[PDB]
Amino acid sequence: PTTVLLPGAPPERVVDTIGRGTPQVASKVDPTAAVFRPDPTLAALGKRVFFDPALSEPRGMSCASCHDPGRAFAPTLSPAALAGPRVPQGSRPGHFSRRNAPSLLYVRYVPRRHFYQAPAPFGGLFSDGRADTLAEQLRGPLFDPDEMNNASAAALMRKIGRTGLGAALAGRFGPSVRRDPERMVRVLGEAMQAYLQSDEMAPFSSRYDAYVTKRAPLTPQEMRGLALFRNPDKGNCMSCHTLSDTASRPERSLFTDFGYDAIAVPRNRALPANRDPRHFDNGLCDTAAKLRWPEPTQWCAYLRTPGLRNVAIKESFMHNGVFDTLRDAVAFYNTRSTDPARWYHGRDTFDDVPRAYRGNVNVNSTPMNRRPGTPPAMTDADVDDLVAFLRTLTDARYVGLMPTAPDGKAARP
Ligand code: HEC
Ligand code: HEC
Ligand SMILES: [Cl-]
Ligand SMILES: [Cl-]
Repeated sequence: PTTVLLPGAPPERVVDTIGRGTPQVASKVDPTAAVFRPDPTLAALGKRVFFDPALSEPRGMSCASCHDPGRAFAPTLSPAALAGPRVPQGSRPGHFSRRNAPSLLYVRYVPRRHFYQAPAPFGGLFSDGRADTLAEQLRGPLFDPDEMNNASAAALMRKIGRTGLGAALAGRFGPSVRRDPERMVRVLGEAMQAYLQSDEMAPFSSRYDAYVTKRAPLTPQEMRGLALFRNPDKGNCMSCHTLSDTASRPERSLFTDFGYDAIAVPRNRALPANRDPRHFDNGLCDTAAKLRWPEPTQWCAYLRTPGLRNVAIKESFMHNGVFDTLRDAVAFYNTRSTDPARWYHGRDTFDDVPRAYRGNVNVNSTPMNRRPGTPPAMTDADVDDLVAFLRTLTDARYVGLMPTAPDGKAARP
């Protein structure tokens, strides 16, 4: 028995099934083994969908409204979003996403959900892995009242069917796209998958990529940061945000293994759902329960480790948008454990994890494993050097959006 976890990759041997059909596999998914066969006409249809502002209610919001091509397909936040929750605003005033949105560059390397050995979960789209594929993912934004707010697949089908996009989809997929709501959603997903898997959506054009391939050097400070990033006794970042500068092949450096961990970033008290003090976004365990994985609450507070390419142009950081500077996101790792009150709004422990799940939080990975009264693993100069290294991961098109002072905030329109 085998399963294919990335497009065109070799089938992987399945050793077991977890819950409703999540495969456990015998070997690590290798991103270099995927094969993305170009499909220019289907990818162009996906791009047409991506930029179509008729696909929201009220009209005016496209996928690009939260995934700006000018910012590595990460959000350029609206004024209300900047002034309030620091996550994307949806199609209406006063409605916002429940989480921050990531860059969609390199998203084609997010594998299907799987376990690999205890065995650990990997893959799935969204930060809680609740969509198995890009085709399934777009059901989220299309029908979420806090995002694009289409009322139903039936309503969206009727709307699209009256437009040129409807004609283009019917031309390619047949006339029933206008009469079968679930077929319409499925073929929107097929088109989108082709666009998001196209080569232009994985450019590998950063200065780090030039250092890996063309041997174009980084600065001494950037090299210090790279060494801290891979130092298990200081940054230890590479243990989750994995990289390999080998074979001059940039795709071995995606800065994530697509696994899950629980680092317990501070509560974003400006997020609407957090007005309820009993509400916590618990991440992966909600997906685990839907998939009937065993003992799903062991995964509460776990979130998918994000890749760090183009991180330095984002306007807010982490799944809840809680940090507004890259340096704060890095500094959090250094003193979360030694100085919890600085990070958790005065509390001595995590303020965005229910008491019931505080034991799920990682307190043994360096640098988050030092009790108060112990010196932190790194100095402030070390943190500065790590930021300098992360800034080398910006694709060439976008370097002007990084703050010119590295401790600052990304450029805003
Ligand atoms: C702002 C209101 C959004 C709009 C409009 C769209 N997306 Fe988005 N997207 C948004 C958020 C807040 C998130 C993360 C949510 C989570 O629970 O983690 C996403 C995520 C995606 C992803 C997954 C990326 C990954 O897991 O690495 C993809 C593939 C994606 N978004 C695509 C997508 C498309 C195709 C959209 C138009 C139909 C679309 N998004 C709109 C917020 C918003
Ligand atoms: C596994 C235990 C991790 C270690 C060690 C490090 N990171 Fe991490 N990182 C991890 C997760 C699960 C998350 C998401 C948490 C959430 O609440 O969303 C992150 C996130 C980041 C970010 C934000 C990226 C963004 O797109 O918002 C950055 C900037 C980042 N991590 C940096 C980073 C550095 C420099 C590390 C060594 C000091 C490091 N991380 C370690 C998981 C893990
Ligand atoms: Cl109908
Ligand atoms: Cl806050």
